[PDB]
Amino acid sequence: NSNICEVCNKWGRLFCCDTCPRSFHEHCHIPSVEANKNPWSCIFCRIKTIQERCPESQSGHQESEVLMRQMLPEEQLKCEFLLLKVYCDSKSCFFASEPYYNREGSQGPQKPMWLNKVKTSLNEQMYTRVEGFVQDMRLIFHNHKEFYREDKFTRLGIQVQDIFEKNFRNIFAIQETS
Ligand SMILES: [Zn+2]
Ligand SMILES: [Zn+2]
Ligand SMILES: [Zn+2]
Repeated sequence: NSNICEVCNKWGRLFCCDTCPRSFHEHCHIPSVEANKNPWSCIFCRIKTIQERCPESQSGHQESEVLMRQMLPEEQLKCEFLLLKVYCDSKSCFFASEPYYNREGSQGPQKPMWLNKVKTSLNEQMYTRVEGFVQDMRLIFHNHKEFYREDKFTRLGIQVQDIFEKNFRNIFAIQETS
């Protein structure tokens, strides 16, 4: 197995995947690495199995159909993995914890949002449809763009949103378009 966490790229107390060479800190993995379970398979492995059991699940889909899906176990897992893929980018640090807003010439957002809040919401099964999760994720970046206005720091929101959107299109097999 790898000797660094797949998500944060640091060493430490790592839990190893039994079906692939990835390793994880306990709370870097989503869901948090399960207490017992031998063997243990990570989220990358679990997502690969879904695809392997239903190869047609990779044919193209319309975003509007994906969003209205109820959060059954497989969709819950896919949103967990999408969230994890965002945390895998080091620029996610900017969006992880609860923000505050005190900048001359700007007003904070009406509905603040952050990664750890989305993480908690998934853990607590607060989303009934994929749309709930996607809306909160996109609101993280939209709030950031609006608040930072013409400061060049706005680009961090563009960057991490692009990681989110690419992975959303991959994980949920959205139909490719120009
Ligand atoms: Zn980690
Ligand atoms: Zn694995
Ligand atoms: Zn099938």
